[PDB]
Amino acid sequence: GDDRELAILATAENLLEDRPLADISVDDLAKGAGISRPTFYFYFPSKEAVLLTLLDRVVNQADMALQTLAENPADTDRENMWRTGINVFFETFGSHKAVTRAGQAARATSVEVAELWSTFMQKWIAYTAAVIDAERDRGAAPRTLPAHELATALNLMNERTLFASFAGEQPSVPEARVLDTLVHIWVTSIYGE
Amino acid sequence: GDDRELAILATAENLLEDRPLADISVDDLAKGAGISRPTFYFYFPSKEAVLLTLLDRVVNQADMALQTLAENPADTDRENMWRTGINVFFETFGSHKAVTRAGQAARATSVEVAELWSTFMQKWIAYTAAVIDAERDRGAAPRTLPAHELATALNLMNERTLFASFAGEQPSVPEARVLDTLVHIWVTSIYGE
Ligand SMILES: CCCS(=O)(=O)NCc1nc(-c2ccc(C(=O)NCCC(F)(F)F)cc2)cs1
Ligand SMILES: CCCS(=O)(=O)NCc1nc(-c2ccc(C(=O)NCCC(F)(F)F)cc2)cs1
Repeated sequence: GDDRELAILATAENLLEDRPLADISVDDLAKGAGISRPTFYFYFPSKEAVLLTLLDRVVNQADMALQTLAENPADTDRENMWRTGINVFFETFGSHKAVTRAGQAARATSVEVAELWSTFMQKWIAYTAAVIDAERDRGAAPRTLPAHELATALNLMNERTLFASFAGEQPSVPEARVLDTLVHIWVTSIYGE
Repeated sequence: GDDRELAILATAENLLEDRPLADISVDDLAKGAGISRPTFYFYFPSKEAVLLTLLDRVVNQADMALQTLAENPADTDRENMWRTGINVFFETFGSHKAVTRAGQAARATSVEVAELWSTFMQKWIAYTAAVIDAERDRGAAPRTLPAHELATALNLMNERTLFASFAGEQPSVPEARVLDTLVHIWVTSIYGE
């Protein structure tokens, strides 16, 4: 049953909204998805493998949504251009808060996680740099910092700032404030200087 | 022996440069500091308590160094003003890389850690805001974003960007590049828009 893989995926996501990975059992997910402990293993080698797939979909979904924006350029000013771009991440991981949070914590313990995050971060930082450059090229943005070291810092900022907000960490920018907050700093620092 | 408290502090710091907390034993630290396992407990309730004190000194040392800068205003332009300020953190946690790294990882598992970090972050974000405001007041910086939400994002950026660098995480800005990278984004985003 593929239908059964999905039910394990929905169950985990659900159970993570109320408790941490270390507090969810394989039995929880099985019972949850309506199958036995040993049938669970037919789909996944572990619970961590379940978190992994979940993060992968979310990440892949943000990525796929960013491609779409790239291919259909929104007809607007530069400020909004950037805002639409940041919003893929605000919306995408904002609708998957429990997965975001657990997926970030797993980086500390799990190599596939740390490496999945790390690949996409490289990928989105590389895309940020190309756009910054293409902007410097048309004479819209000045040549200040290395475009790649700039992309890097901006992406890491957003990582940490979006996620602290979703968690309501303290301190954090309020979730209703974060988007405008992040866009102001991208835009001033790219066109300024 | 206070001399013995110190030797436990130096030992832990040393052993963290080559391995993680989960790979250091109380015996390691005792033997290391030249005393028995049961004498160790006379100074600290655990190894985590040892990490805690270490982080506390480093954090307190960054804080104390930032006060000093505040009280003796450096006679320079605004760019350098900010650079000197960011550098307290670049220098301070840059000279204590093993403590930084372990201290950040402990946030996930330990409440006193998460709360120590959280207090100072509030404190330094509040100081960033006062200075931004005092600058908006003298007509040097325009009224754009809420000064506090700006400080917040900038501080979280630096957190994540300094620490990824010290770790040589990937991606990261090169340690020789991070300072200028962080100062450009603070300055453009404060005086810009
Ligand atoms: C065709 C023009 C529109 S466009 O291509 O979408 N231009 C705006 C762009 N925005 C980005 C962008 C925007 C935001 C982020 C971002 O928040 N990175 C952090 C990822 C995470 F927060 F950690 F998940 C990364 C890249 C790249 S290009
Ligand atoms: C008297 C004028 C000189 S001044 O007071 O030092 N002005 C410059 C300032 N710089 C700051 C400042 C600079 C940097 C940081 C910072 O990097 N925060 C992150 C802390 C950590 F990276 F996570 F550790 C926080 C605050 C506050 S005020």
